[PDB]
Amino acid sequence: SLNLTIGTSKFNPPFEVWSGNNSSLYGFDIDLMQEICRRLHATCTFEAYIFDDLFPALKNREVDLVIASMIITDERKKHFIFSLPYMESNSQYITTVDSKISTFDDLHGKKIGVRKGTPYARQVLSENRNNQVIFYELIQDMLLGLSNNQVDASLMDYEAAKYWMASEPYAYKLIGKKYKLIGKKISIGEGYSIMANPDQFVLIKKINKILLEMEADGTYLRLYSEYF
Amino acid sequence: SLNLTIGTSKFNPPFEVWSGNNSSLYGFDIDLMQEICRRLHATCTFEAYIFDDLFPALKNREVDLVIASMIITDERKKHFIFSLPYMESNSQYITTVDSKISTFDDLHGKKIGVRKGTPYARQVLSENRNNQVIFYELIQDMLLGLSNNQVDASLMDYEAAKYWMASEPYAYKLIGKKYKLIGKKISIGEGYSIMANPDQFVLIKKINKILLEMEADGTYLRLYSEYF
Amino acid sequence: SLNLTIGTSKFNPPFEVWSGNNSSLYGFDIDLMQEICRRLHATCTFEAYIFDDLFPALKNREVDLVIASMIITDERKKHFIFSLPYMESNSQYITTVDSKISTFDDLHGKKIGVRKGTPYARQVLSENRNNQVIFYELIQDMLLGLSNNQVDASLMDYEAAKYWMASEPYAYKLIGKKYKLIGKKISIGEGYSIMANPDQFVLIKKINKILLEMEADGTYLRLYSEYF
Amino acid sequence: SLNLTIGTSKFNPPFEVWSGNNSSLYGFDIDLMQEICRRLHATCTFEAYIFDDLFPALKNREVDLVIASMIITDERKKHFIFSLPYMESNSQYITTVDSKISTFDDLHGKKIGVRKGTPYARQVLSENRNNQVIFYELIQDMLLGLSNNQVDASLMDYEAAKYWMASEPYAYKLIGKKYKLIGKKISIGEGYSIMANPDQFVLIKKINKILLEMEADGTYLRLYSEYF
Repeated sequence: SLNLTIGTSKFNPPFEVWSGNNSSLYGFDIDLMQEICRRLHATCTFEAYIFDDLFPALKNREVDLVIASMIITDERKKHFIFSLPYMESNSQYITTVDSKISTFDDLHGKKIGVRKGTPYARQVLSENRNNQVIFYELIQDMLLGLSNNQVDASLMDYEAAKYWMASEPYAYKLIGKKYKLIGKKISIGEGYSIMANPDQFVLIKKINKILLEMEADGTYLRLYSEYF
Repeated sequence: SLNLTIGTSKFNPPFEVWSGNNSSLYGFDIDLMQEICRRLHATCTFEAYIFDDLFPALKNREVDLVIASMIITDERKKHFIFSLPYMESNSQYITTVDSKISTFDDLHGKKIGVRKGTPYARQVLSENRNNQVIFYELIQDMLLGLSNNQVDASLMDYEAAKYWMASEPYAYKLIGKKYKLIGKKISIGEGYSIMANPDQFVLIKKINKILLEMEADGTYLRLYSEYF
Repeated sequence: SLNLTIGTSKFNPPFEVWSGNNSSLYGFDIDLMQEICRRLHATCTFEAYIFDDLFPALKNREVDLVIASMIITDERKKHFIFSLPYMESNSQYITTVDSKISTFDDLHGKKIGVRKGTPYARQVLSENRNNQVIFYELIQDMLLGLSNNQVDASLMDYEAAKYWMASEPYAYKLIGKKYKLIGKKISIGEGYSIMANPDQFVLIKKINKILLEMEADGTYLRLYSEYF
Repeated sequence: SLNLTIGTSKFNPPFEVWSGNNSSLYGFDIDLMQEICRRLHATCTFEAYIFDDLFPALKNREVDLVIASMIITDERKKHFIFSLPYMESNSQYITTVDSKISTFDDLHGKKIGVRKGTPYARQVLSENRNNQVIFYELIQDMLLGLSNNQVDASLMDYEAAKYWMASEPYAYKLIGKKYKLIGKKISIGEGYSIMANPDQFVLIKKINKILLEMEADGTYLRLYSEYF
């Protein structure tokens, strides 16, 4: 009588990564949601979907809530409600180290990879720098496309971009990095938040109070600092 | 060009206190607003108002924003917009230490002092315990009335009630104890927040990112712990 | 499992105030000792004495330690040992605002109130200004003595004098003030410290390490800033 | 004008590191002494010495003061005086990562390397584990001796041991570390302090006031948190 089912994406470190249904997930979103549920006195069970499928999954009540670096945007608020944001949302351009692109200005006329379902395609085109957007359903496909030079660069979450540049290869310190960031991070949307259906305002309100109490007792800061 | 005129109340410790000009304004709301403006790279100038006068003042654009333990409520959302809450909002019943009222259960058929402009008169009525609401424009007048039995008890901000519980004026250890809390704190509204007119959504969105940034680097926790 | 009984004075804000046997005592000395015992993993029990009675109390082993704005002086080192100082020690001359004494230079041939037991009687005499020391067992009386024709001024702890000049009533500007400081603060002794009997060197060394740890992690600065 | 010559060691990161003659000196001790000298209104000139050479140097008045992770002990206090300690003193056993030693019990009957001049040889023998103490004049010679299996382990300052493993080497993403710590840190002495000849008590007392002042205004904490 107090168990929640949370939908999260399958792969977008450091927010969350799914390693099979018979193994626990890990990442910042996982740990945050986990903590919020214990404060709600409710057990927590996660359900991983491909990012873009999260929207219909929530609408069909397959899950009670969704947390997957979900950026609060006006377009999404037309069908869903959000909790207080738990983190500022910024995008970041990333490309391979062997790329001639080195400045935010060199992105002109380039093909940009984007994760299907995010507001990033819109961000790229709104810049009006003659760019073409390639939609990728999985982050793995997008990074593969980048490696295969199918796209010149990719616009993804800032913390996700930083993760990759410091994670691939393992010893980039000795062998050198595979990725490099282009330009500074870009403010987009109104923060990452927990999403729900409009009629779940009672649950969202309880989660907001919990988020405020976590920011007040240091729990939020401790977790946030461990990751970022 | 970035100068902000902020309206706050004249007396409601620990949120803000206007002693005239011997130190101007001091309190949690003051420090928080100043930090926010510092990060916005804007000059901050405060204008102190009797709580009640803050609403028409903002509606008349006499100030750009208002911060004064302002609770997000559906009623106020009808004519104003709010930034992300910076603290959980809770009300608290208080009375004279030597009052026949001993527990929360004794709060029926009584006169309750309330600060005019807050959602507390509505809170008292909603609890429907045949209590009469007496409106006080100033906190000091509500406290004086409580002592002189004009009212049987008062409903105010939790942190404010705690403040009066730890000083009145100095060492209230001369027969009695002055004030005493009745019942546990009560959840009301959706948190304390910075208020503005609906058409100031751009400025509210900047402040929201600042709050998230302050929460991420420890600045928020530091200030919060300093006071509560 | 140390279990300590700490002697402190009855009244000397902002160091300690024993507001009767109601809500115990509070102040910088109280908060400091509390935190030290917590880190020492030792239970902490306070026993309030008239300042001058602390010396014989400690010597007679009535208390284990003494914290009461106790200045490290060569005189006292003859019968007691001290922990590392937790703050610099300074004295300050004070009088009523309506006093004719305007400058430090006016303090000659006057009756100077001094808290019995402190090194201040010695300081007044050392300055060789033909002043007469008038002993006061209690601080309150010393303060009253500045208005009942008992003394022309008093020499007390800087922070204490500063406290009294900055207090009375609740907003000393809309109604006024009553006490004023004469001259700049005077360096005296080698700091305020926790005092013990000579054979308690083991306990004092444990305390010194805790003080260093508090200063290293920010705990000391936070407490110090909160009061001064 | 007022000129002070300060003796410090040649190499013991993070306390101090001397890169050469026309080379600058850096480290926590360096920064702390320079700040103290500014506050004393004294010029600050460092002279680097092999650690053990500092004692005769100070005694022969070659320098006015000595700052070099110098620990306050009963033995040294008999011939020198110390300022208030600026940090807690702790030692730490360290050995090669491949060493069979892994706990305190494993240290029984081993050769322990110690920096000549420190109280570490005395500490080793006081722990009675039947160890042979090998004296090293320089930290680099000691660590080399350890790597050359001339000693089975080494006892040194805690923060230095900590440094040797967060920097050995600098291309160890997975190459692993060259050392490992044996046991937890051990409390030794009464803290790191500035040393002087017994007749220099006036200067030491001025320094003590300056340390207290640095701790009160945040200067100390700022500098400390930068290294530790």
